[PDB]
Amino acid sequence: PDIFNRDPRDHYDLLQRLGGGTYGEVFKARDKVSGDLVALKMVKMEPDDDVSTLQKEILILKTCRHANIVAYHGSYLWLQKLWICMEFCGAGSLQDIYQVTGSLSELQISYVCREVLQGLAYLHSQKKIHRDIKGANILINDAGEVRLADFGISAQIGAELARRLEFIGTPYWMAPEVAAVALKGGYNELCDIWSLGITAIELAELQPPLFDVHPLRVLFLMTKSGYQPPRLKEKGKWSAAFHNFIKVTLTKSPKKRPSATKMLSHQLVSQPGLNRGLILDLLDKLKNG
Ligand SMILES: Cc1c(-c2cc3cc(NC(=O)O[C@@H]4CCC[C@H]4C#N)ncc3c(N)c2F)cnc2c1NCCO2
Ligand code: NA
Repeated sequence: PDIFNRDPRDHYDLLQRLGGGTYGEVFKARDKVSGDLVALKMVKMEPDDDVSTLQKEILILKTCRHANIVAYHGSYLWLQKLWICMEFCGAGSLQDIYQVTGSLSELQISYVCREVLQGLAYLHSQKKIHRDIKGANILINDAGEVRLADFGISAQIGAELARRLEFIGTPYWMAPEVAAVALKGGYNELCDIWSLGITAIELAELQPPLFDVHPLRVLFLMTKSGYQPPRLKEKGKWSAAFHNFIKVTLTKSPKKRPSATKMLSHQLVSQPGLNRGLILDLLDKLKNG
């Protein structure tokens, strides 16, 4: 798949770090030959990370023509550092957007949900889990397209697991079911459907439920037996279809939670008037008011 064995600095000038750490090491960069902007994500590579495995995963990323996946433009591999070259989004994430525009309309939220569900459907059909659906991780490109980033690669998933090791502590005395559970980390493909439901509330209310309470307390609230799925705050403002989308996306039991494909036949994401003009409107509002 032609992973270049060259310093990406050869071809690109780094301009600005993106995300303030939440995106790891991602940069807005300018191609030197053309004038074009890109996103360069830098995944640190361990010696253990096999370069052939990588090549398998990258080819998948390269051949993707899905409309709801951030586009792959290439990748470099220089001095134990992999770089992924993607499209750059002036408008950034839906979080960057609503922090200027304010809450999205129901129709805007409905569109974002349809497009993400399409992205999720694609990921899940490749036995991939996003694991981090949220406003911050949904990019709106210059054409008003809604896209998820696909980082289904071993070295990336590897770095997340490095964090989780510091979390779960030393493993040598751990039982195999404790090791298995800790690796998985409870993440299953339907976790993305729950995360989208929270996202829709985030898009509607400018923050996820319980965001005014400390993470530690919330972790305890969440894992109480009686914990209830959150709902939208202001009843009057939203249609029954939105409330329902939320009800069904935010099902507690994963055995009873609907998949991306089933959710694409929900009232909310099937309704007329869902077009990218909704997003273009949002973009004009961001950049003007
Ligand atoms: C979303 C993400 C990205 C990621 C972020 C991107 C951001 C932008 N654009 C951007 O941030 O724009 C500024 C924000 C507003 C002002 C703008 C100025 N300068 N454009 C393209 C991006 C892109 N292709 C990506 F893959 C990289 N790694 C990640 C995650 N999620 C979590 C896991 O790791
Ligand atoms: Na673009």
